[PDB]
Amino acid sequence: GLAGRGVIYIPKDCQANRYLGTLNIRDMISDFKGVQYEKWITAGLVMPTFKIVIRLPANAFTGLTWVMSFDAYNRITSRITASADPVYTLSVPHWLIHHKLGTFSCEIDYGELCGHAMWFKSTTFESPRLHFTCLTGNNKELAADWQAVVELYAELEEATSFLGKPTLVFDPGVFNGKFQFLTCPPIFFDLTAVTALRSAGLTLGQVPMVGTTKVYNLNSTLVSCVLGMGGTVRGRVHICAPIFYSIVLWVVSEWNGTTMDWNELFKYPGVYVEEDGSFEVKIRSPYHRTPARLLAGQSQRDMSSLNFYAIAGPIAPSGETAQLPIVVQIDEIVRPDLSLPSFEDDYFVWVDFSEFTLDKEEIEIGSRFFDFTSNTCRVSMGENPFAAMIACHGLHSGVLDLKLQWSLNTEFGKSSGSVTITKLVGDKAMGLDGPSHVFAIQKLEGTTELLVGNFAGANPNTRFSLYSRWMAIKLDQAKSIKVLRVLCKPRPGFSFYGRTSFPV
Amino acid sequence: GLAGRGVIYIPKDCQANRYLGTLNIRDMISDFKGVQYEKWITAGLVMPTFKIVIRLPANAFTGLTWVMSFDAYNRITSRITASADPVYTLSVPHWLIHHKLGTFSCEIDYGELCGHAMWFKSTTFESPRLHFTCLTGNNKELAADWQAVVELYAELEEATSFLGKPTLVFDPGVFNGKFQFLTCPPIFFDLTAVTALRSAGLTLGQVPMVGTTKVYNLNSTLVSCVLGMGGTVRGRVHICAPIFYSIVLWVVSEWNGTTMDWNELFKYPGVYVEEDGSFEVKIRSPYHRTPARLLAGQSQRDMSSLNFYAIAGPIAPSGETAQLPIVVQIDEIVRPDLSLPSFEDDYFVWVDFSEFTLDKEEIEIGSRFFDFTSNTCRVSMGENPFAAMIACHGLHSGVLDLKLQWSLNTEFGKSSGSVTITKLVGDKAMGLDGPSHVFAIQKLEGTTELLVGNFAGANPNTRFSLYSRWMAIKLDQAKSIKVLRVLCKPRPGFSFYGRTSFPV
Amino acid sequence: DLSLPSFEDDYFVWVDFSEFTLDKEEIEIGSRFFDFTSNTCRVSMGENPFAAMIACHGLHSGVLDLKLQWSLNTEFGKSSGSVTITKLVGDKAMGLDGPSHVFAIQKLEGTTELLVGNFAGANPNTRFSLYSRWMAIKLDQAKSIKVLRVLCKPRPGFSFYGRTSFPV
Repeated sequence: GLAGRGVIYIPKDCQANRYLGTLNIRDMISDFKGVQYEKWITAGLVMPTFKIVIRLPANAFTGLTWVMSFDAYNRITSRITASADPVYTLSVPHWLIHHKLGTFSCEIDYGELCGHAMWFKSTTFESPRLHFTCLTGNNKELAADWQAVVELYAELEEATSFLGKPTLVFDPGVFNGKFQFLTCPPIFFDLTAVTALRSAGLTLGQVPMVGTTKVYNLNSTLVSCVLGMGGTVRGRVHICAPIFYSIVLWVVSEWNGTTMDWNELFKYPGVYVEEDGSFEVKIRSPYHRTPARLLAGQSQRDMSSLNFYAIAGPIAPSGETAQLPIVVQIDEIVRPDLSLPSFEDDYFVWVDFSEFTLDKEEIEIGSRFFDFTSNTCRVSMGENPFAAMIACHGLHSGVLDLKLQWSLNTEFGKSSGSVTITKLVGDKAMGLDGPSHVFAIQKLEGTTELLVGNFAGANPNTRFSLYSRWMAIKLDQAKSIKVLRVLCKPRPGFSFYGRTSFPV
Repeated sequence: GLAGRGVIYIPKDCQANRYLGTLNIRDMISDFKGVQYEKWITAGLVMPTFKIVIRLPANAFTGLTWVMSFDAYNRITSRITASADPVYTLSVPHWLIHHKLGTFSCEIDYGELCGHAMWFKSTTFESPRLHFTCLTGNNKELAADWQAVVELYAELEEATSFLGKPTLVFDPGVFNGKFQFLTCPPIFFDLTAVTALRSAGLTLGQVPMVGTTKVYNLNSTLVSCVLGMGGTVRGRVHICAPIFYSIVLWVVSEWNGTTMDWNELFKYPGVYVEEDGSFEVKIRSPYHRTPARLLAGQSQRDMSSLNFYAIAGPIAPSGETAQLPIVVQIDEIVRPDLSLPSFEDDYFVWVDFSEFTLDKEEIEIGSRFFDFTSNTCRVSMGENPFAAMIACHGLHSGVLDLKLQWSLNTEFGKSSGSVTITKLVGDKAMGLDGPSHVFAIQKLEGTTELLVGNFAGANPNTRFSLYSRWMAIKLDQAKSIKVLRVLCKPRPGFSFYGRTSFPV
Repeated sequence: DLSLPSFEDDYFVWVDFSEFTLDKEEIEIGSRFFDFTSNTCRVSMGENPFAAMIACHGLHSGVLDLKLQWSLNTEFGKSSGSVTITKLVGDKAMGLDGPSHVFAIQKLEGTTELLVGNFAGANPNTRFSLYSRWMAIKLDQAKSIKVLRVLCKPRPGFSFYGRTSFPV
């Protein structure tokens, strides 16, 4: 039944990118309080399937399109409260809300989209939010300020387990070609132009940016798992303007620039788009595939692109001035021609330690896979899809096999000491002794396993304190080491929960 | 499920007649608030079946017995908060709570015991209460103050109708001989006495008193519907003392005094009582029946009584000092020898008006059957079982046939004017005109019907304002009237809801 | 979930006449159910659903049973005269004589039927002139009456035609 509610205020002038507000999902249920809220207190833990309903007067004369963004791990909130770049709002699970369609509804399986069960008395990891932003603005301001109502419907029952089912399990050789929640920021057409071109890059492994901020997300991370891709792009086009705006588009794929000859343009295999609908366009390339990521100094336009040509319009009655926005969603690469996977089932670099200033150095790892920092030596972190996947999920869990390699800074004959791997259960202070391991420095390499997890079952992508196994690397002659490299190779079944994003 | 809760506080010295507290049933549910409370808000109206549970550490060493009294219409609250005489606490539906039995439970069909459905937002008539009082005290104080927990369990669902099913329907010729909630105040035996007698009167139509206060109740009212009764009294006896107290009773019926000869006493048909249990004793009388009520200067002992003779004990270890209490419950008269009904299916006196001081007099009746007052004339109200039944229920509804009779104060030849019966729907100010009726004073009598009820379906036994038909008697030559008598005769199906009591 | 009906199948108040200024008073009813006016006495009209229904339809037709009740203004022993119910077919001038009826004032009550209708079949809610039965109440000692009350009870099948409204 109705479990919780909230209100979004809409400014009489709702421009593209306006932050409209954030609702806190747990507060919606607890402020309402709530037949469902009271069932929750008894259950303790709930893994709801929500129906979210946004009540909203339908109107075809505004052109307004909003985005509801499900931010279960509070990753974009900080960055959108002034203004919400679409790159942020579309980097987490989200839904387009078209004003022409009025009242909106969708399902959120909290087991999938989030991954951990909700505790009645307090937030466990971070507090789950719904963000409401404006993707395409109104063509002219409306008569007055107004509001929309957000409602949560659910039948809460006691959760049997803490963890959901994993959204993703790590596998280098597996990127199907199907996507979810891959929405391109809006493309705009001026009505003061008789024709026009808008390119969308198809180099989908590229990490999106907002100014100097990189926004890592699961989709670009997935694509990066492959060297390149060919095939047909299946997607949907939304025309986000008032009924009295209209346009006709020729949508086609081109390689390295665009032709300047209108007649050549129409000898290509494209499709016409007059209205909201799906489309399929073949990725066009001399190699039949476009590369997954760019090299130094190449552009996305240098490769295969999805080109939107306005061949008639846009038109509108006078005196409208608003641009006509097109929102593109990419659903999958059908009939895919994939390259080799970019990585094999092999080790990859986690971290290099170098330039040691003290002979005694102790690197605490504990039960986490994360970015190191040191005041006493130089840390160089690895960048690879696995690390990105860690960053683009709320929770993860698994086992990493480690290979340690090191070279000497001093003469081999003078060398002494060891790379020691301390393995405990608990912490340095009260822990139990596991398979700790002393590698004489002359071995020049060593191996160990690392449990990434804890008694609860999964790690957040932050610092946390939960009883688990505990690991540390101890150097006693660190100045004799030119470099200590740590490689890892996830054991099968390394699991990720709740897709999200990670701005840096 | 658990719907509401509350706490009663017990003093280390809990003496007979201590008032322990009152819980407000609706507050218990709303303060808890409550999966059931929230279901209630949606239903609007509920007609619950409650399971009441009193949690209570069982103990055989105290002698403590409490009474929970269900006072849905707030009739005894005022009178028990200083001291709670058992006459008040047992005059409404109630339950004995024996300390030796520990945790206590019972069902309350709110449809029967109360009669009207509960409105989520506010009290409709009066606010339903549970009173907790001590019936028999502890033999010696306990070690410390303590508490008991009261719990309401219910599965609230929306009520289809406002009114329950009627507890009682008026019928002069119908008193079965079965009782509910007929509990006699505790009888006490001193342990400083080798034998003893305690009489319980069997003149059950007599109205119980607390000081100068009459406590009208349904049971005595029922018995008054008959001229007398013979047969066998079936009941239960509770011995309300610690396991280390014990007694043996000879229980027998006697007429007009008691025999002084122990040998004669045991030639009577009595029963022995050694412990908690049921009993059957024949009502002994020269006429085989004892009268339902007393005449002037008669005494309850002059008739048939139920006598409790302590023939062995009570005994207790030294140095106990408490008396041993016996609580008697009367369940029915089995194999009943009833007298004629005291009333036939006929009219009875509602009210006499006399001694008018003004020629213009207007008596407003409206839609109620109630006690009149006047500053301008003498009101003499009738006392009969019907009036008592009105007083001993929370709600009632039905139709009364009225006969009006009057005699002249002036000479007949000089007489003028009328007894006018105004009949409206609504009120004097905005009402519609019904079967109003002008009786020329010389008619000397007249008849009319009166609806006792309203749009909601029933009347409380208080002043209330609910749209209904409206009646008034209008005199224009009142000084010419020596007496205006109004008789009434309830039409079949006159209904009463929720048995209760009425102290005056 | 309905309440009781507000009215039962019973009489209700049509009109009270009171405060008579002349001993000779004659109230013409004819064949209509309507609001009375008098220059010589006080008219108090009843308000009930039946009267509203009469007002909220274009035409109506039926039969009303009447109960007349009255109380005296003078001393009973001095009373004389009558409440007379004149019943004609036609009009006062050329009519035929029906069940006219003389109630000695001392009876203090009387009954009669009234046809609400006419040869055409129904009455408008206005004044009209259509041949029908004709009724009048005749007082000869009206100053001796404190109040004359007229109750009516429609016989089954009292009919209304054409729903409408009535602003006042």
